[PDB]
Amino acid sequence: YVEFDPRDPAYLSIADKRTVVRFEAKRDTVESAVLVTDHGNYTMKLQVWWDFGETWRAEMPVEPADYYILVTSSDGGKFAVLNTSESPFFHFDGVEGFPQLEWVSNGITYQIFPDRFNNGNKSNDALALDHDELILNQVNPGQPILSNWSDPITPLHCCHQYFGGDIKGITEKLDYLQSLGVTIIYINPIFLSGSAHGYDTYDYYRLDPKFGTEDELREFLDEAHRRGMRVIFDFVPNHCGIGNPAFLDVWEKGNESPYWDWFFVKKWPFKLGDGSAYVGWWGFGSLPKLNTANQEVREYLIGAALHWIEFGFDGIRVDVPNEVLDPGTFFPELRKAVKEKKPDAYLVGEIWTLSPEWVKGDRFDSLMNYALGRDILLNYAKGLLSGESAMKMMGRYYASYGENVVAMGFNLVDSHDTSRVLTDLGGGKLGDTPSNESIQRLKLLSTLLYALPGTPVTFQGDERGLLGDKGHYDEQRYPIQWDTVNEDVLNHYRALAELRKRVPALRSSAMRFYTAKGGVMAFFRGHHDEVLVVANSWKKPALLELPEGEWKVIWLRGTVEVPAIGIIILER
Ligand SMILES: [Ca+2]
Repeated sequence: YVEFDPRDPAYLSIADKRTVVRFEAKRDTVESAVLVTDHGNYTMKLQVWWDFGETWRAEMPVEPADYYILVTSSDGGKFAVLNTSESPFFHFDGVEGFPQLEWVSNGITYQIFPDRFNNGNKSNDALALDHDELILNQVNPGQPILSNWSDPITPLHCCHQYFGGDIKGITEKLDYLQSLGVTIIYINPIFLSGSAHGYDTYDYYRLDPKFGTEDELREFLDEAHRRGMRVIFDFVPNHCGIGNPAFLDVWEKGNESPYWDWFFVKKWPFKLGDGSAYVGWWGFGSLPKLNTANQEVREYLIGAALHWIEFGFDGIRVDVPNEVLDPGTFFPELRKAVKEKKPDAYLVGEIWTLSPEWVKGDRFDSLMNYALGRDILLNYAKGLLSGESAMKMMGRYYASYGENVVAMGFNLVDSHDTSRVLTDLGGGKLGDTPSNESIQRLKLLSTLLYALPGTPVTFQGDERGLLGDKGHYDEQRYPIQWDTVNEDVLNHYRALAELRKRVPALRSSAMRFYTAKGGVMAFFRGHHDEVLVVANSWKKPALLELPEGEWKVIWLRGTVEVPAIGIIILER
């Protein structure tokens, strides 16, 4: 049994100016393998493994080549991996189909929830209540809440309670972000919307006055650019809000409205907000579902994305892509339109699962990798998953995604829709004092992020040592208090950021597995196995034997004592 497919990025991909060839086998059934090519031969070694399977990799420069793999079995076997019979050798085109974005591999990412980050312009706080959803909603009407920066949390905290945060607030904090090394910024929705989060877009072409004018945003984009930063904006194509004029046209016109084809109206006439009268997102009358399968709707939304790419944004983030109708004709056209206007653009989709079909080269450049950071890395840092189970989950991740996809992965652990990682690690609830144990796990989880291929993503204020339970009215979205700091956690993230810049092996795409003893999780980093990352998730110090050679600690010989809830990075 051997699996191999050059058409799929998981087995053949171009990363770090090299051609990465990988095949799948059964666990503990291969002793050696050699990637034999046209005048050239390279040894293959296993890089990841899981429950029932392994993956061996080899690298070679980007060059047209014919090749086959010679696998030596465990029980003294010898097989040749060929295809067909009239053409046994494989053929690599040498061409680049799925390029790896270098500016995503080397950058640090910071996620900004604008209304809760920094209020740099108090004049626009009142501009939130006119078009707020609770005012327009004929069913379930309400009254939004305007409050100060340090006010207590209310049931409307997730949306319809506004604290002020605007675009001029992040502009004034660019000096703070590059102190953290931040090179990429992911901004939440900012278009005309009736919520605090902004996922009920009214006009995809107009900035919302809650966060600022177009000139304040132009000043934000330009000031971030000259500091060498890129900004990704949030795109919500699947559904809009009840204040969207195209939806209001359907509201009092019905079949008279030309925009009737854009929606799925069940009953007409209807009162705004009735989930039973039109299809919404999860049946919610607040978020009427857009007919993305319609050609008029598709080009309008693609036209809005190109407008804001043309405006200055360097990439797009797509809300709920798995709910967009006809994904085989929407995202291929979305990607084709955005890659023409800016071939250096970053396309990241919100898929919370390990799904390679979204990163095959025709839709997204990367997924919001919850399947890596939250799914398996957060659980490990909690002291609950062993090293064996953790690595076995990582083995599935890294064997299913092309190495070029992994090298530009949007590697986040929490966001605006989850509790803060310091709370997940047992640090407490908002208002409490974080236990020093949970900070030992927060440094462990952060160092795991900043050592893997891709870009590490940090939610706003996680570098400040904050708490927040999603179950208590979305405490993760409490505004940042800029007069309080956990200077230890702040300088911790600063030291990780420069470490990632000092050591080019952490930014590379090549990572190889070592072993895993109980709580110990060890893996190599770099193309020549220069760096070894050893971690320990349990409360007791473990004993580990090192790979061959002498190692320089950056974050020795023989066997070592990896500390409890500790993470060490070594080099040769
Ligand atoms: Ca404001």
